[PDB]
Amino acid sequence: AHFPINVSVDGQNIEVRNFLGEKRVRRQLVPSSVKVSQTDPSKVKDEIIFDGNDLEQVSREAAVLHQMCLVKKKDIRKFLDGIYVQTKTNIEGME
RNA sequence: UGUCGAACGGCAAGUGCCCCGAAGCCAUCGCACGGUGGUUCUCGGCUGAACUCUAAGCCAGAAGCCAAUCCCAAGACCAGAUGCCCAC
Repeated sequence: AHFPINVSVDGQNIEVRNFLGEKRVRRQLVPSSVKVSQTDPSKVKDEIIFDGNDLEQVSREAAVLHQMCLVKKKDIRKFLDGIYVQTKTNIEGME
C-alpha cells in the first residue's frame, strides 16, 4: 500500500530488506542447484519465480519465505504486508 | 586533670579527650567485569497418499533441555606425558 521496498538475492543466499519497515536483511540458505532471478525490473515488478527439478527439495524452501512473513500482534486481514508464496502451480513450457 | 623540683621529656586516666593520619581492610558509599553453539516442542509449513502438516518422507525455529565457556577435580584410582634417582 505505502512501503516502497527492495529485495535481494546473492548467488546462494536470499536477502529481504525493508520488510514492513525492518531495514535489515533476512537471510536464508538455498541448496546447491536451485537458481532463481527476479523480474522486479519493470514488467512484473513483484514476482519471485523458483525453478528446479525436485518435488520436495525446492518445495521445502518454497515454504519458509511464507514462514519468514507473518505480522504478529496486528490485525492481519486489513492489509497484506509480505512477499508470500503464490499460487501452487505446475508450470510447463513449450515457448 | 594528676604527676615526675621545673622545664625538655614523659607518664597515669585498663588507648584521657581531640584534629589530622599513611598502610591494610572495606562500601551498590568506590571500581572492574558477567551479549554461546547445537537440539528439539509449541508453530508457521512442505509432499501427498490413503484433497492438508505426516500415515512414512521433511525444513524451520523463542524458550526448553543439552553440552560449552565457568567453579571443583582419578576413590573415575589417569598404561596421561615428563624430571630425577639407591642399597640389598
